[PDB]
Amino acid sequence: AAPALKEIFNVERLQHIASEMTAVYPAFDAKGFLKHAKAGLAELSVMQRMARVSESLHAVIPLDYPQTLTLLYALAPRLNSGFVSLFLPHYVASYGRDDFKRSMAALKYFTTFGSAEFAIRHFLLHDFQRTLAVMQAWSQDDNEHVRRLASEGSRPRLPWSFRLAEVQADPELCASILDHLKADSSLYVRKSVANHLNDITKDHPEWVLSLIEGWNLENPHTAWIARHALRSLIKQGNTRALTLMGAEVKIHHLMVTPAVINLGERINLSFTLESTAPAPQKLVVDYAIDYVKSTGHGAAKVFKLKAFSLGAGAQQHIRREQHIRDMTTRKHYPGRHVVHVLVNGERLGSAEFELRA
DNA sequence: AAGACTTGGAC
DNA sequence: TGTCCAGTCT
Repeated sequence: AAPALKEIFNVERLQHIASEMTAVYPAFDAKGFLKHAKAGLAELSVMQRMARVSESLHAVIPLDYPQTLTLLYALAPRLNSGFVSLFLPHYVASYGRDDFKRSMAALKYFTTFGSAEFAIRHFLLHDFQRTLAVMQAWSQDDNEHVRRLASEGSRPRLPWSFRLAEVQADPELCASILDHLKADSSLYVRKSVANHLNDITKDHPEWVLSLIEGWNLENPHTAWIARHALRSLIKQGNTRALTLMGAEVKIHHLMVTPAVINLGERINLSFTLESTAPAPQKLVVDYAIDYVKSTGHGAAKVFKLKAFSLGAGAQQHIRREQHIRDMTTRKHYPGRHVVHVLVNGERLGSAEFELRA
């Protein structure tokens, strides 16, 4: 069992920060800084501690914003950890809102030592159009860290940050940023593009599908981004997504018994596949349940049935029992559960069962 | 496999 | 308010 993550900002590390700060700034009020930062340290969460380091430095350094930035630039390469150095972008977000230009410059430099993904989002919150333009430039920088910030900082649903409602509502705003990055060599950037697109599929699935259906997947970097961008839709058995990742059959007697169950009971899916081809076919056969979720909407999950060869004009009966019970990773909600049968990524039929209260 | 499991924050 | 994140494990 690992130590809680707030212990990254423990007193040892505060002392490390004050030591390095004194090396960069001999007149540094190290004692005042440690006193400020330790007050109530125990009851502070990990992100509260990152902020405290920034506030404690600001409270004891008697220099102005540019002069402090000079010391902070020298401090950055001396910190052990990229996580620890989140307080440097945080410092910009706290104290750089009167000097936009210098702040952008400072974020662009600080992000290479850790990440300005959290700090840029305050600027996107309260100064969106100006900040978005900076990022569009950052998406064409030579530094993969800067390019990555362009993608990561503007995500609709960044973990450990508030959602960007403006971005979440309109995927056209950040579209050109992602377009400039859709063939990036950097794995670090490519993850960010994909995770950003994944976020978009939570609210504009059809928009993402069309974008990627316009892409040249001959390019391996682009292909990588597409697979991981579409990963949620894939797991839902989205037909268009499955086509993007890569059958002469008919189906008989598709059914789900019983038609109504209580939680804890079993269902049984069955059908017969028949080939209409003159030669054997490699088939991948899956099914998806539109599970009823908290909202009362459906969210589809795909299970594997069978991957096999069906001879010319042949038949294969398929049967699967599933135990419908609440588990650690899935809670069930009552209502109508549609069940689709997929053959080679195409929906071939649907049945349903009802799960009651 | 499909599910258990991993930080802890947002919703 | 269980799920997700972004995978590792069986």
